[PDB]
Amino acid sequence: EARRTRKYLELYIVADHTLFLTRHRNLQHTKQRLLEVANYVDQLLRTLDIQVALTGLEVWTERDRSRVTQDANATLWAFLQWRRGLWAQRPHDSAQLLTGRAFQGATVGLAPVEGMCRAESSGGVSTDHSELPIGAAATMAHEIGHSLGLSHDPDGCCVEAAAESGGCVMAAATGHPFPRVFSACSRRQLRAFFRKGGGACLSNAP
Ligand SMILES: *[C@@H]1O[C@H](CO)[C@@H](O[C@@H]2O[C@H](CO)[C@@H](O)[C@H](O)[C@H]2NC(C)=O)[C@H](O)[C@H]1NC(C)=O
Ligand SMILES: [Ca+2]
Ligand SMILES: [Cl-]
Ligand SMILES: [Cl-]
Ligand SMILES: [Zn+2]
Repeated sequence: EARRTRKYLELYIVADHTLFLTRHRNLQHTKQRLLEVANYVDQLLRTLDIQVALTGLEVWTERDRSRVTQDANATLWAFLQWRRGLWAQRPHDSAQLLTGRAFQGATVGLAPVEGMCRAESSGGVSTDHSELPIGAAATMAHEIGHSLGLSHDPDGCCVEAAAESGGCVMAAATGHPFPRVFSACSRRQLRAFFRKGGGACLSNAP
């Protein structure tokens, strides 16, 4: 056999003010939640041969630094414009906002398609919708997938996980049991993405 070259996603994760309020204004426990969610994101992405490197953690304890509203899309781009300033001081590949608020329209997470590594769109927003950390992580990993140009899984894609096991990450539907692996279809799409020049910033080992 042969060894595949690993990829690394330098991740910066942010907890908005509402999530902080939800965690009873406990800074330590809010940070712990972000770390646990990142941990599950790492587990999921590893099935794509991508390892997570947590660049930074940030909790908006007194005020949101970017406007977070019921509008997932508005919230996303407001966060992405804020991410630019942050990137200059603390470089990272992708910034992810975890919010305690719910979005209008049944939306649970959102990110720009194929924006991985781009200064203007390499990030995403996810709601911490489940008591379980893996819930938000699955949502965040799904959006990172979209960021990497991955589409939702077609008809018979995802054989490496059944219903009770949570299925695959790029499934069109979300809910418990949550997914822990990306389908083979997703893995092929990712290798094509890299080969074609996408996600150039995931090459350096932190
Ligand atoms: C999500 O929100 C952004 C920002 O409001 C939308 O982007 C704007 O799109 C319009 C029309 O395409 C342009 O005139 C603006 O210049 C864009 N603003 C930018 C680039 O920041 C985007 O279309 C929205 N996505 C939706 C609702 O699907
Ligand atoms: Ca990098
Ligand atoms: Cl290839
Ligand atoms: Cl080629
Ligand atoms: Zn999707």
